[PDB]
Amino acid sequence: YVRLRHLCTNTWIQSTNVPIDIEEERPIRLMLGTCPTKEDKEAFAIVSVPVSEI
Repeated sequence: YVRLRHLCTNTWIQSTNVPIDIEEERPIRLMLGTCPTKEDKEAFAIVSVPVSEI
């Protein structure tokens, strides 16, 4: 797990439920918002991609 903080703003990267694909009937992408607080609830971990995939 890891918490991403914008070094240029010192703001947490929170998982915002804002639907970016408003125009689409069934949006698939949810915008990631700026959380001023250090809410560790959002857990953005890193998973190794397959070498063949790369």
